[PDB]
Amino acid sequence: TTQPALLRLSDHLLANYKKGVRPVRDWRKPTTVSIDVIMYAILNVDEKNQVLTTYIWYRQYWTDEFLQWTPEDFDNVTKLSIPTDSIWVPDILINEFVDVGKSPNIPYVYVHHRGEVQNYKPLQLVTACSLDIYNFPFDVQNCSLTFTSWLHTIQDINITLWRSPEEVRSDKSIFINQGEWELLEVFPQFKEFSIDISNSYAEMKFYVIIRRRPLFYAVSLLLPSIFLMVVDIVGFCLPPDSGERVSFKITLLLGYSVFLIIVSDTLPATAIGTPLIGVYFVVCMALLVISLAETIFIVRLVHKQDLQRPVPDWLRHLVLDRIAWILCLLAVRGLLQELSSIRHFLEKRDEMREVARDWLRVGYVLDRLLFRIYLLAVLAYSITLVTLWSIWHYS
Amino acid sequence: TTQPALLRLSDHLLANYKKGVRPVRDWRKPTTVSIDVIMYAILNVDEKNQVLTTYIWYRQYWTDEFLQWTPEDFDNVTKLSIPTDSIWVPDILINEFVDVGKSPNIPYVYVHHRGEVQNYKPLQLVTACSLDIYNFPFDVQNCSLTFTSWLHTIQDINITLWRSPEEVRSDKSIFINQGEWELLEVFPQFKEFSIDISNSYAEMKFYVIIRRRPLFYAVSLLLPSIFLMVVDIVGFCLPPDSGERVSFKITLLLGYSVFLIIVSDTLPATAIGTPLIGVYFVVCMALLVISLAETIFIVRLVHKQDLQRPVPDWLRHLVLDRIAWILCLLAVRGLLQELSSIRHFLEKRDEMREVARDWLRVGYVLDRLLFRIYLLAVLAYSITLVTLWSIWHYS
Amino acid sequence: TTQPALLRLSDHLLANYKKGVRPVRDWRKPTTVSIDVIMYAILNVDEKNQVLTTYIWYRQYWTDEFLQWTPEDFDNVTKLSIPTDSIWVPDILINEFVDVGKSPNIPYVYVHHRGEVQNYKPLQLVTACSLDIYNFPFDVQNCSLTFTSWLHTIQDINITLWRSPEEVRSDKSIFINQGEWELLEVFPQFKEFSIDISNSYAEMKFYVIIRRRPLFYAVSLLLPSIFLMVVDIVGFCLPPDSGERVSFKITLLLGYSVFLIIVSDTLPATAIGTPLIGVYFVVCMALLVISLAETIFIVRLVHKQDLQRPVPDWLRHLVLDRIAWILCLLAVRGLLQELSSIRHFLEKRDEMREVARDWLRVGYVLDRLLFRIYLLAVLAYSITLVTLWSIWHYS
Amino acid sequence: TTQPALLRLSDHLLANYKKGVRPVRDWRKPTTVSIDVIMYAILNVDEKNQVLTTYIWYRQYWTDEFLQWTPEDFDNVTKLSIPTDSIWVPDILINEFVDVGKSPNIPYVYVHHRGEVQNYKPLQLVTACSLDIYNFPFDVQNCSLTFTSWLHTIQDINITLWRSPEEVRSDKSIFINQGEWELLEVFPQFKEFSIDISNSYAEMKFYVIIRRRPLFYAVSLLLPSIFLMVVDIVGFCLPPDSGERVSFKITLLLGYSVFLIIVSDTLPATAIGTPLIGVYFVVCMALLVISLAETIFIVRLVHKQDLQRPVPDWLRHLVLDRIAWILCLLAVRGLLQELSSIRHFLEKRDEMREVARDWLRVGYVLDRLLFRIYLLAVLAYSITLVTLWSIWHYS
Amino acid sequence: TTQPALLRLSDHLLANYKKGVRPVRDWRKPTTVSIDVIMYAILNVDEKNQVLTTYIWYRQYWTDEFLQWTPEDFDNVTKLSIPTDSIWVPDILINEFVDVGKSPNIPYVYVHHRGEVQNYKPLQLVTACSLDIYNFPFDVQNCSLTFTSWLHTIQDINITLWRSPEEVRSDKSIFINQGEWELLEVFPQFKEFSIDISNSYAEMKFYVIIRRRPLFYAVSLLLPSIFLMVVDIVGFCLPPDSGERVSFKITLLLGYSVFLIIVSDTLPATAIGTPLIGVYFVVCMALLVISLAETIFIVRLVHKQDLQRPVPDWLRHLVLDRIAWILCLLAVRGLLQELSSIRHFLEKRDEMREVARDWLRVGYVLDRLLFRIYLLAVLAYSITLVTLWSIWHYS
Ligand SMILES: *[C@@H]1O[C@H](CO)[C@@H](O)[C@H](O)[C@H]1NC(C)=O
Ligand SMILES: *[C@@H]1O[C@H](CO)[C@@H](O)[C@H](O)[C@H]1NC(C)=O
Ligand SMILES: *[C@@H]1O[C@H](CO)[C@@H](O)[C@H](O)[C@H]1NC(C)=O
Ligand SMILES: *[C@@H]1O[C@H](CO)[C@@H](O)[C@H](O)[C@H]1NC(C)=O
Ligand SMILES: *[C@@H]1O[C@H](CO)[C@@H](O)[C@H](O)[C@H]1NC(C)=O
Repeated sequence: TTQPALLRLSDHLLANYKKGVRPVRDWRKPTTVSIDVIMYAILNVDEKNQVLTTYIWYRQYWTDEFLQWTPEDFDNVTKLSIPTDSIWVPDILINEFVDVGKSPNIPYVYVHHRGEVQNYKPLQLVTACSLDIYNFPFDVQNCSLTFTSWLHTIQDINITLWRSPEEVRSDKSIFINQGEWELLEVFPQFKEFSIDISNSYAEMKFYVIIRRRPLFYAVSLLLPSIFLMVVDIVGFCLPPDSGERVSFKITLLLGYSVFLIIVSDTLPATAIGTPLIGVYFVVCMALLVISLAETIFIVRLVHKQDLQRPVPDWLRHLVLDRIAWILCLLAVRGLLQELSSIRHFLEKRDEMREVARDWLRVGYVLDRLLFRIYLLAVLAYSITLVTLWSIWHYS
Repeated sequence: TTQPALLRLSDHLLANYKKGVRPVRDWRKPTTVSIDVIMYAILNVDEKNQVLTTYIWYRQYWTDEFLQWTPEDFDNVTKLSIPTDSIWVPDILINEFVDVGKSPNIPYVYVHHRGEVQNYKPLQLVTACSLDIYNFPFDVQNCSLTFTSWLHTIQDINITLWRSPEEVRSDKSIFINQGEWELLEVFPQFKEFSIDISNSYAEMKFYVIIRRRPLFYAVSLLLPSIFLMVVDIVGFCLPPDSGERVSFKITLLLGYSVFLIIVSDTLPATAIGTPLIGVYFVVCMALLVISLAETIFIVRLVHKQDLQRPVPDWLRHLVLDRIAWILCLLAVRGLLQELSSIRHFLEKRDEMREVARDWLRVGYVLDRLLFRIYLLAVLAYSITLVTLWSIWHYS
Repeated sequence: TTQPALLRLSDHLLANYKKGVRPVRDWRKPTTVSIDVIMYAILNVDEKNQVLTTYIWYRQYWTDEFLQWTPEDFDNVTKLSIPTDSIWVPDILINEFVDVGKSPNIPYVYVHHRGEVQNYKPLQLVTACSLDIYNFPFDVQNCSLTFTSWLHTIQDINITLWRSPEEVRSDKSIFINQGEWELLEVFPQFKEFSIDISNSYAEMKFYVIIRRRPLFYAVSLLLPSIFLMVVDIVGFCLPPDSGERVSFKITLLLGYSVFLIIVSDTLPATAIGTPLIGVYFVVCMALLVISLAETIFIVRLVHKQDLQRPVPDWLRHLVLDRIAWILCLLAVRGLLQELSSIRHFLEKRDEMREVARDWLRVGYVLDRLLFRIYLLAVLAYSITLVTLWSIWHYS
Repeated sequence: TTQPALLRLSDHLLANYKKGVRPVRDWRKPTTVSIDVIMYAILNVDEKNQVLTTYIWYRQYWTDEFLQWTPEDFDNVTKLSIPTDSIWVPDILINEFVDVGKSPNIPYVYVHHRGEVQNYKPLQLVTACSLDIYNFPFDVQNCSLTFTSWLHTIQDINITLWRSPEEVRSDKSIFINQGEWELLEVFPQFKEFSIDISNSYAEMKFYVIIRRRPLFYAVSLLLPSIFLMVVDIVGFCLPPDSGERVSFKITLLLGYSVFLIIVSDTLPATAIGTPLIGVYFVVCMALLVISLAETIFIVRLVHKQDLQRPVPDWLRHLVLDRIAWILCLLAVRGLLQELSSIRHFLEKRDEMREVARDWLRVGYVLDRLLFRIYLLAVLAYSITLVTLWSIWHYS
Repeated sequence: TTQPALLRLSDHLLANYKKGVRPVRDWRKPTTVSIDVIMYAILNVDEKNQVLTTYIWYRQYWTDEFLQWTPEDFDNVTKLSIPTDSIWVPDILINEFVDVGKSPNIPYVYVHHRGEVQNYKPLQLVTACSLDIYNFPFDVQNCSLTFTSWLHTIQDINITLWRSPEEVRSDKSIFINQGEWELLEVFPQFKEFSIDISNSYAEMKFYVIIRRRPLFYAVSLLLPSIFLMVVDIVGFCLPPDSGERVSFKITLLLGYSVFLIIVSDTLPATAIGTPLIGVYFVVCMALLVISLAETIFIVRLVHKQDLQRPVPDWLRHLVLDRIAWILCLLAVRGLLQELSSIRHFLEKRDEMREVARDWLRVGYVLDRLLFRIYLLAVLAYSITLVTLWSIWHYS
């Protein structure tokens, strides 16, 4: 006729059409829907709430048996666009959502002459998947997205795949590499789900496996620790009898304590998780306690409290074994008694000074030996940590 | 006829159908709705606002007397799917909500040939239930969800249970165990509610009882306290006459004060609640005050202010009772007077030195005794705390 | 007829019915709406924004002159349920709202045979009312909720009360007592409001008077202050010539300064408000300044700078009035000159030592007197504060 | 007729009425809309985002040429209420909005017999206006709200004023005075806006001028500064040779540095703004640096390093000009040589003591002079600041 | 006819009009849409989320072949306004959005007699574009906005430009210059996009290039660093044997450490980014470590531990090369032996004092030399930094 073809085709197709009925001529034949998903970015990964926010492009197609026409008529039209609200649409959802998707509405769909109906839409998904932070900097996380019909059983709707699963898992075409997380793979799988023995449903589960870039957090956590390790080393270099060594040690301990306290609230959030970063912190913690205890012991040994002479049993071997063995390095009577009083006073003063000499020397030797032992221990621990990092990196 | 069965059945059912009228042939017969709920996860538990955010799967069914047909006709169809907006739907809500549920819309329901109508939907519930944190790490919380019709009375709508209450309370089939909270049970109950003496309503109350995992918070709260207890012990080991003991004690007190101040804002929020964690903090608080007072007293006794000799009454028993009892461990006259001047000066200097000797020894003995007493007290308190934790754990 | 009664009654009532017209046969007769409100909980009280978030159950009724029928017909039906969107509904709002209510939609209302139309709905109200925190822990707050028609004047719609105002103000049936705030009363009042001399409106103002529970904040604010008051007392007990007293005082002052700085941002928010808690803080502030000034003065008096002897005018009464009055407590010539040199040197050394004696004793006496005065002042201030708290509590 | 008048009038008016067409008989005549706005409260002023959140009551009117009727008919009805969605409504918006208004929908409007159509609605406006904080405590801010038609040009719609601009700017009838900001005026203006040379539009710009109450922030910023100024004064009162003066000064500097650091993030947010509060802080900053430098210089001059005698050139005038000028205030030979050894030793010791005497006295005099100079400088600065505050206050 | 023209024109145009069909007489001819965008403000730039929030004014036009009429009829009307929902509207979106735009709805569009249809609307865009902070204060950022049809291919819809691209990039007519960011340019480009080899699409990409104002952050980051550099200088001026130098250095180090820790969380957020501000911080970090090490070494050399005399090999050149070379600056026997005892004691005391003399002088000379070297190094570093800033500024 003289009417435009795209008008009369739509008039013929949409005439006496019911959108509330499943478009099958036989009710015993299920409606097959084929879907696929392409990842766009990882918006957010919240560990304290275990919430994954992501952006996907999702397209699906199915067959409508009431939307067929002869191509020879209506001016050779193979396909056209039809409003979404005027046709039947399956209710495909995800079981893992926790927030309603704030996605825009697409008001048009393709309709072909064979009954093929296709739908494209973006989806902002806020789902909940379990997150493990046992190795927090180097964690690899899998999350599940389960597409299924919320109401219809497997006797009415199953879900298939638009493309082969081999090429779906290795698309990575439009993913945003810049960010905190890096996508590894998206593995699809089909399953039959049934809580009851009564009804059965068909589900398509996508396992999204992603990895976290550790470049920033590793250095941001390791730099101040080794930095104050060096500061502690120059604190050891100090003399023990100055008296400010204890204040220096407690000031450094306060600084690192407040640093770790205000750091440990940000990254750690999982109740069941226990990262080895805490083990590293506890080891450093203990090394600082040993340092403080050694400093206190040396200060107590060096300090003067009118103490007695060094007891010989240790002394006859201690000074000997730290050189070339381990560390290579009438009026006259009254006048005489009167002057003897001052002589005795100065003699006992000199004896006290000599005792202080010997105790100070012993304390210095012990401080040197303990400093050497601590330095060797720190070097060994640093070597172990760096070789563990290397054996991770080489893989 | 030649028309498809699923089309003509829907046309016959939805013809001259009013969705604004209760579907009963007799107005004196109430409409019975049977509901059930399955828990999916505990999204959030806010104590400062007393807000519970949870995710449930809720399904209900009822009977429609205007949606019946003969199975022999319309090609043997026992049941079909009908749009939700084209039929009457009861207004079942929860009295405890504080935020509108951001749940998606399910546009289809099942309709059977006997008038059976079923509805499935997910619900994100943000309700308000009282929370008690008297024993915060080991708290067990019950919350109430009251499903009822907001307008219709018991003469029109009651609520029943789809399944037996015995199997409802022990489902736990799809609950997410990973998280902060662990679900214990969901007990259902039916009640008649009436504020006025005028109208009566039927309500279904679900008591959700859940438990909190204490593994993280307990250690995160107990570790720094005992850690600085050890640091305080090495502070006690110090000599009292060094002069830096008071600075060390006040620095440790400042550190633990700022730590507790910046910790006590996060977890404690309830105005009426008073956890025993505060009691533990106050006991440690007092133990630190006793420690500081003992240190100040020892410093005051040890310090030199040109004080007099130790008064004998205490001295004749104090030094004796701390060994093997408790702690086992002319020109000539002018010259003579001139030299006697220096002799007297040095004699009084030696007397001052001896007095300082004796006072220092007394202070050292007292410091040792108080250190022993403090150590025994700390060990006893630690034993009591650990045995209380054990008697909780064994239950 | 054979048609079901609930169907034909609705068909007769809703036939040729216009929902956009006020349902009055005479346009000169205003439509009377009777409303009432029941409080459920106090969700939030924000002082920095002066925002009150609350939850109410609100029900209203009016008369529709186009919804009447004979009870004898339609099978003895006195009342039924009708969709809300198919009938005229007045636009009753609150003038004080600042956020749109996120309340669910109730799609049904009661309709009686006399034209009685009733509506029930919950309302989450986010309004703005002035808050005064002059006595912040013990504040009693009134807020206003003004229900009125936004467009219709008093010639069309007034608002009445469903129940007597005597029983409305003392309902408190479903209020949640657990929380931060406690409800006292809800007083209703009717008023005529008119900005212009042109149009007049009818308004129903509910004054909600509530009270705040002070059990938590009072102790949480008073505990650390008195705690460090005790710590300051043990700091006073210290000797003045030790040299670490000034460091102790400034460390305590820094601790309380940082504590008050990080506390004063949370609770105080009102610009015009000035709580007496700030007055208490300022008084403690000044007492600490007096303490520091006394410590500095005593240290300056005690310290040795090769100063001269104590000037007699004060000394002849100062030491006397602090005991039993207030505080009860040739070769020979060369040799002689040579030895006289040492004699003079030791004599002047002894004179310096005696001067240091006397100045130290004077400083100790002054320190004791000032410590007694400070202790009496603190005890008096504590007595005044506790008796003020008691005279508030007894009321 | 016997039909109710309010029903038949609405039936006659709404019959064959098109709401999608501008209601003019001649297309060349523009439609005039008269609007006005009344301010209710200032909800929020965000400086870091430059966002103004406010609440207004907005009413407008226009003329509809298809809604006229004879008053003599339909029972003397001059005006009625009509649903908003059934009539044409102009699209008047604000160009400055950044967030969609969360305002409720008013479903009724007045219609008069002359075609007068009136509309009332509340509006929660979240707009963006430039904020200047050059004088942050005493800033007066103007913001612009531009009402205009988003699509229609000036050939179709202009905007006029309901009332005279003289009485609009001085309404202030329902404004909430309690809060942070105080409203000064609302000045209206009419303008023609055109980006292109093609189309022209009519706009109504309201300039809202408001003022900020400075009572809280001024005292909250000035109190701790002067407080620690007093504490610094008592620090100056200390002796210079005690050795704890440097620690006191650095502790006070650390306290004020951390205070200013944790304060400067809250109020200052504008990148281009530079308040004079920063100038005050920098001046105090420098005064503290001068204080620390003076303390270090005095400590260096006073300290003992076995230094030599005070060089006479300064000494002969320095001590003189600070009193009453500025500051008013054989065997015998062996024995003789042997004793001469001790005599020389004690003589050189006495010489060192005398040199220390003189250097200590010089340091004390210099410290007193610098303390006087610093006190005079602080008093002058305080006088200047208080007289600047007074000359602002008197205006 | 006597009917109003604007009514009958709309009746003729909207009669039997289908809004669900593409308005083309021939299905082989694509529909061309011409769009343009004008920037209004940069609302937000979030680096941790890489989110750009902006406000644009967007207008588009196309041709409708079913909306044509003869101008001679309907009273000379060239154009009119038509509701948006009654006509076909293309689905043009942006691929980069992450949040649904909260923009208001414009319910009217222009329709001309030639089929020209125009649409104007504001858009609040929340998109995701990569942000690089390698030079954070002086960063220039490009972001992409890709307008395309979400469903229709290039065989149905392409996108053109309303204006020439030369004048689009340099509009900057209504942009808000006040703020954090400054707009540089908006470059448009047309592209054909196709993931598959199957379908092709037309896209219009706008590259928005903007710049950040560095005036605030630069000074706010450089001021405290140089400030405490000056404080460190006055710390160097101190004597080394006082004993409080180490405490001063560690207090300053603690202050700058806590400052940098609480600053480094705000601005730095990108994982892959590494600003040179961190390099500046690390250089200052190292300079402070060198300062502390020098102070510790000088303190260790100066301190007295009853050490021996200065070993001559260094001493014979060290003191010489730092002046005018680099730094210009019977009874008798018993009595004799008795007195010889005191003579020997005082001789050895004098020898110890002389040794302490020499070691103190050597330490003072070394401290002066290291202070000079450190001052020269700091001056050189400051010169390098200021000349780098100058060579950036001149460009
Ligand atoms: C739906 O598809 C699955 C595999 O994709 C298949 O196993 C199942 O049999 C299909 N459903 C029916 C009813 O055949
Ligand atoms: C509704 O059910 C309850 C128990 O589920 C029952 O007690 C009540 O009688 C029922 N309602 C009516 C009107 O019978
Ligand atoms: C509406 O009610 C008030 C009191 O509730 C009454 O004073 C007023 O007269 C009533 N309105 C009319 C038009 O009578
Ligand atoms: C609209 O009003 C303005 C002043 O309010 C006037 O200048 C303008 O001419 C009016 N529009 C027309 C088309 O006359
Ligand atoms: C759409 O426009 C582009 C350039 O704007 C042009 O290259 C393309 O050919 C056009 N589409 C068709 C179908 O011609």
